[PDB]
Amino acid sequence: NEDICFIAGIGDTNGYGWGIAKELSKRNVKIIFGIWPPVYNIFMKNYKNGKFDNDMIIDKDKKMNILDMLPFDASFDTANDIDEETKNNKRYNMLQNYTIEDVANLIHQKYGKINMLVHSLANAKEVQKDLLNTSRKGYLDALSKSSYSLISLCKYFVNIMKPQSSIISLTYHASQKVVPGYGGGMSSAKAALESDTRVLAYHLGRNYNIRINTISAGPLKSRAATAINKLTFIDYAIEYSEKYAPLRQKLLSTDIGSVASFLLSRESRAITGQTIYVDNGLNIMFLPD
Amino acid sequence: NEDICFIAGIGDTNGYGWGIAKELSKRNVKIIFGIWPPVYNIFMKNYKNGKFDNDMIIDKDKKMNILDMLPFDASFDTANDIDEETKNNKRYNMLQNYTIEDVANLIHQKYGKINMLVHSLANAKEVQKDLLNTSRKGYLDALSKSSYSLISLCKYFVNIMKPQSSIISLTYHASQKVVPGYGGGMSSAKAALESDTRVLAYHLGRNYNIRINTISAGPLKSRAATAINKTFIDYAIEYSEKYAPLRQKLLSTDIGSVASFLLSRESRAITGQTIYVDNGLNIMFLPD
Amino acid sequence: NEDICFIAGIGDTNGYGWGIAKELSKRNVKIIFGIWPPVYNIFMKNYKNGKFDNDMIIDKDKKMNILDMLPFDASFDTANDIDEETKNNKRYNMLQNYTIEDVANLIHQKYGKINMLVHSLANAKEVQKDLLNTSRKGYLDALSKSSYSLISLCKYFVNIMKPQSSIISLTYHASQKVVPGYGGGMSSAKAALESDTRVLAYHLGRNYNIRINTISAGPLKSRAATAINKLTFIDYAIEYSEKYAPLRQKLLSTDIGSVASFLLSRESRAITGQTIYVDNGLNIMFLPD
Amino acid sequence: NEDICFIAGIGDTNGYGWGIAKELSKRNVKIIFGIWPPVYNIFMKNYKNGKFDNDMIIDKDKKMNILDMLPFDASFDTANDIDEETKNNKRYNMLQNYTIEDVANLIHQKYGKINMLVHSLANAKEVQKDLLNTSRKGYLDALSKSSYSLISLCKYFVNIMKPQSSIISLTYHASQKVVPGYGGGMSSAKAALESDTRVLAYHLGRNYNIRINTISAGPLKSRAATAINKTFIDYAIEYSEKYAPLRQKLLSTDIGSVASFLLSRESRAITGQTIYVDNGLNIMFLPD
Ligand SMILES: NC(=O)c1ccc[n+]([C@@H]2O[C@H](COP(=O)([O-])OP(=O)(O)OC[C@H]3O[C@@H](n4cnc5c(N)ncnc54)[C@H](O)[C@@H]3O)[C@@H](O)[C@H]2O)c1
Ligand SMILES: NC(=O)c1ccc[n+]([C@@H]2O[C@H](COP(=O)([O-])OP(=O)(O)OC[C@H]3O[C@@H](n4cnc5c(N)ncnc54)[C@H](O)[C@@H]3O)[C@@H](O)[C@H]2O)c1
Ligand SMILES: NC(=O)c1ccc[n+]([C@@H]2O[C@H](COP(=O)([O-])OP(=O)(O)OC[C@H]3O[C@@H](n4cnc5c(N)ncnc54)[C@H](O)[C@@H]3O)[C@@H](O)[C@H]2O)c1
Ligand SMILES: NC(=O)c1ccc[n+]([C@@H]2O[C@H](COP(=O)([O-])OP(=O)(O)OC[C@H]3O[C@@H](n4cnc5c(N)ncnc54)[C@H](O)[C@@H]3O)[C@@H](O)[C@H]2O)c1
Ligand SMILES: Oc1cc(CCl)ccc1Oc1ccc(Cl)cc1Cl
Ligand SMILES: Oc1cc(CCl)ccc1Oc1ccc(Cl)cc1Cl
Ligand SMILES: Oc1cc(CCl)ccc1Oc1ccc(Cl)cc1Cl
Ligand SMILES: Oc1cc(CCl)ccc1Oc1ccc(Cl)cc1Cl
Repeated sequence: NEDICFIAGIGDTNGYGWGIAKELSKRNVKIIFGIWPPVYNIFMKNYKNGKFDNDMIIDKDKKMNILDMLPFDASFDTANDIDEETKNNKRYNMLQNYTIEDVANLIHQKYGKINMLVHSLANAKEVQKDLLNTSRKGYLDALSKSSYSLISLCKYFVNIMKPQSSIISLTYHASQKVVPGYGGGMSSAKAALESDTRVLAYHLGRNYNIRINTISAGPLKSRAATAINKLTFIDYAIEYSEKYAPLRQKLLSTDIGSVASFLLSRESRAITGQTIYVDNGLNIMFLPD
Repeated sequence: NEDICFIAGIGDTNGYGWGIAKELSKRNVKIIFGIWPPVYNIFMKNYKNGKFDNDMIIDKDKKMNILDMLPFDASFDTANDIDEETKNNKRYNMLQNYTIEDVANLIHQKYGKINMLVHSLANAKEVQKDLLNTSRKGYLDALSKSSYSLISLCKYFVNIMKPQSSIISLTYHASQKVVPGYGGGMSSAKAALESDTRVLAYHLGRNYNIRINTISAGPLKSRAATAINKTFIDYAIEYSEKYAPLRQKLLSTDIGSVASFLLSRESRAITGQTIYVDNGLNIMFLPD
Repeated sequence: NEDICFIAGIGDTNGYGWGIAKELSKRNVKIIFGIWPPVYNIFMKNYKNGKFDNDMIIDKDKKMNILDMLPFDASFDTANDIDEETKNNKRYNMLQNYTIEDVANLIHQKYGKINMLVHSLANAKEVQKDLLNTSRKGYLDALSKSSYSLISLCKYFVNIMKPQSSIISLTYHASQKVVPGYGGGMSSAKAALESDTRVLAYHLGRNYNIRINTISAGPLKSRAATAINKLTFIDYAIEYSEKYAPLRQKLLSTDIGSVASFLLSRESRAITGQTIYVDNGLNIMFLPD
Repeated sequence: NEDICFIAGIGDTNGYGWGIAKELSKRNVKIIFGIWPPVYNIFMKNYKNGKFDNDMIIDKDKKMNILDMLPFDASFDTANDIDEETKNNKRYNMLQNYTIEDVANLIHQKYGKINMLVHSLANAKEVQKDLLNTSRKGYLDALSKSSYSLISLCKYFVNIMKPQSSIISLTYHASQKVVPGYGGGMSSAKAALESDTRVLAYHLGRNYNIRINTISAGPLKSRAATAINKTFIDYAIEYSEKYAPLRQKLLSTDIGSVASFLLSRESRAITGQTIYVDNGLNIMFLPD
């Protein structure tokens, strides 16, 4: 009764955020979507015109229930951080309460305390460039949006969460092993996110009795994954994974969703600070056959 | 759905095996216990006498359903492998079909194909000596009983398992970081088990679509734990409860619920992994 | 003959930069110091007034030879990055050619190509705050100065280095395991630096035949280490290390120096992308005695 | 300074043992070879006949100085441990004092205390089977000969070593990541060796101030390498030279110079570590 989850980073039904929502919905968790303002209106219109109705089907006797859909920009910690230009930008100007602190405030006012938090977002202006050719601005952009955003979400949401709550994010193995193509400091940001997950596990665990983990997911053809193409990257990764992983089956977003759902529930009470691989075991291989 | 799990390594209700059994029971999984022969009759006697009745309560509605309880010795792959001294032992002489292969055949003959396998056992005759003073015989005993036994279990059990079945074992972080009193080559055996888990994941995944993972548990005051010296387990528990990120008592069923998840279809995309279930203790460097 | 090493991050004789210089000097490597402008003048005056003469003694029949001492600020990639305020700041206004590109240009013009590069610097405005209380600005500051600086040094110095050159930086185990007190996103920056070391190893190795590694050093009572005190941290770490490390001896900066010197020489030709622990084995322990 | 190193595991000049010997020789370290008895006489014969003369050249001025060459079997801890079948073997019958303890005593009696120890040997009778089809006897053989042998070497050699001495062994990344043809429990043995290296580092560091590390080498076309199947070693080398960050031929002396550094006082603050000497291949995820 009243498991409520905020999922930060959903833009359509093709990413891991949607897979996580669907699996949580199956367990009767109420879902709140945090949607980045550049794609918020297109998301809502698609939703309203029933474009997602097929994608919301679960048991065939069961359909996803979404409690709310909120504009959310993980770039901004508080209203005071929003630069005048963004505030007046065409896509932002008609939206309110979209900073990290404001969304936490909003959620709490509307629904009270929550017990489940999902960071399912990343961004990097220079993802198309190799690390060596990444500018300082681009690298800091990657760390700001992909890594720091997790820390800030935690700082503001822990006030609206019950003890024994659970927090997950999503990472990629390029943090630990070299993946050519994963540029722009994205590798660096995932390494930071994985290390920050431990440090946060310590603070949140001791001061709040809240857990935090990260899922290192295998390749999924999401909207963001396609934007790694330069001049494709995700097709190569998928093909390589389906060919060489211990488990040669197609990796689904709901495969990640059911792990997320376990880590968010009380069943994972003794697990915290961990990077959990959900990648058909690809990470354990050294040399291909 | 008619799931069956063989749990190898139950001697009483104070260890991880029991906790795993309880949590699986919540999911209506049928449970079969593999019990080490030296403690088989005492176990059956305590069970008959009702000593375990309270430990078997799953909640208001439910009692643990235990399908069967069989003698099982991981020292022996097949009937041919038992020596005369064991053949002649008081405790073994009155039992049979307790080698790894015999138990696979016996389960398959009685109940058919299973789909869940749990390795929750270890042994090391020189556990109380430090690695440097461990003999070759002692070291190889630790590896034989604590590591090779997992390979052999897999080798014989795959024949009686369904596709998409799942397997787990238990390990300890002494494989990766030094724990002074974890002697007798137990640290070595755990290191080998964690690596074996990967290699097996490759073979079982490609050839049978079967998953295997290992749970690295924090300290639990079980029978075997009380055998280690610095008492060791009392120190480990106090340290964990003082310094772990989550300052709560680690329960066998905390491991049980993770095991149950790893053994279900929910974790279909996870294989070859060491999953830490230790209140986050493994992430700490410097005690604060 | 003409092994030349640029050591970026030396402010006095109490840190690892000095230890590395001393060990390299023992192998007749010519040393160039890159000195942060806020402490450059005080460094030079101390040096001139012979305050370091004791510290430069090697064999007792041998004294360190320093080829040059250059103002260096790893915050700035090129002259064009320097903000008007810094340029006119009291401590910067009389200094020139101190950006990463300008120092590379300068070194090359003056001495030709070099074959050894040391990143021995870190910085974080909010090191005194726990990760959870670190602001976005502070976290980005830590990543900018401690992590990105390595990438930029590489990008500009690879043009002035010979094939088969070697590059090292210094890291700390807080990247992998939680160390309370190592705040301000310093942990996050070290995690990034260690992951960037791999990615760079790949690019530099393939395109230039240049190696790069990082040394994860144990605790040393350097000037920066003392600035971690809040309201001390380094005294605790030293005491803990001397008590519980497999090797219970005092960790010296020249202990790190002799490893650095090995990794910079041709003897380590087949080692790249690695994090090498020089910490009396402390990292291998789980529970104290 | 009068340094002496025992190198256990030299059979010819094509392996890592020889490379380590050569590089140490550059530093004027006196070298003692431990040679597996089945290949001892053939080795001595090739040496006498000058087959190794060119491989022994250190440069313009220097030839490798080899202090002694002794039969050494890591299967056996003491004289008591040899079975009748080995006692009776053609190759062994004409040799003696080749158990681990006997060799420590023999070296100490002839040359005094040493300060450097190299473990450069492995064996696994079922290397050509995959882990899942490896027998208990085969698995334990791999662990006995490839892992326990390091512990035993340390146990017997510490008595004859100086304080601040240093010890190294060789491992392979198959302990950490799956390499399909690395069978017979060799992956398990390497996992145990890397963990054992840590535990030993604790014991030897606190008790004797002695260091121990392990070098994880990339592929070298040695005698033993040619025993593995997918040829395996030909594939590994081609893959490494194509995908490693450094695209250069890995030489035994590339491992040698790192070994020499780890065995010197230069690395006094390094212990219990796995050091990768593989042209950076281990850092790659996806072949590009
Ligand atoms: N797709 C893969 O193959 C893959 C593999 C490993 C990890 N991941 C991780 O999973 C997570 C989700 O990625 P995805 O693959 O589902 O792609 P996706 O496009 O479905 O998810 C990215 C979402 O984040 C949102 N977003 C971007 N910047 C934001 C900001 N500042 N504030 C709020 N929202 C913002 C975007 O609108 C987008 O909807 C990412 O962290 C990614 O690194 C993905
Ligand atoms: N207890 C802890 O603190 C702890 C921490 C980490 C990991 N573990 C692991 O969890 C597993 C379960 O142990 P536990 O802690 O529940 O103690 P336990 O005594 O409850 O379980 C060990 C069981 O293994 C059985 N066994 C021993 N030798 C056997 C053989 N040759 N064949 C068959 N069975 C044999 C014993 O009868 C015993 O019941 C072990 O593998 C242990 O390494 C335990
Ligand atoms: N001291 C330790 O215990 C310890 C342990 C592990 C790692 N390290 C690492 O070793 C490295 C050196 O630290 P240290 O301990 O020798 O302290 P230190 O003060 O001797 O070294 C830091 C130096 O970097 C310089 N610096 C700071 N910002 C700079 C910039 N933007 N451009 C150029 N130079 C700048 C400072 O002037 C200072 O001299 C750091 O990377 C640190 O993280 C230190
Ligand atoms: N060759 C490679 O590609 C490679 C890669 C990584 C690690 N390694 C490791 O390097 C080490 C050296 O092997 P190598 O590659 O030089 O091959 P090698 O054949 O040159 O060395 C192995 C030696 O071990 C000896 N040996 C075998 N059983 C023995 C016993 N019971 N007692 C004493 N000696 C015994 C053999 O006589 C042989 O000379 C091995 O431990 C191996 O695991 C090799
Ligand atoms: O992390 C990712 C890892 C993979 C490996 Cl298959 C594919 C997509 C990913 O997600 C992103 C990658 C880059 C950027 Cl800029 C944003 C995002 Cl959400
Ligand atoms: O693996 C273990 C780790 C700990 C750390 Cl708390 C405690 C108990 C353990 O289990 C055993 C330990 C030694 C032996 Cl001989 C058998 C077993 Cl079942
Ligand atoms: O990295 C470090 C690790 C330790 C652990 Cl003993 C001590 C000092 C360190 O160096 C710094 C720490 C913080 C900041 Cl702001 C700058 C620097 Cl140079
Ligand atoms: O460890 C090894 C790893 C590789 C990967 Cl290139 C090649 C050779 C190796 O050495 C052995 C391998 C198997 C056996 Cl039975 C003995 C030895 Cl000495």
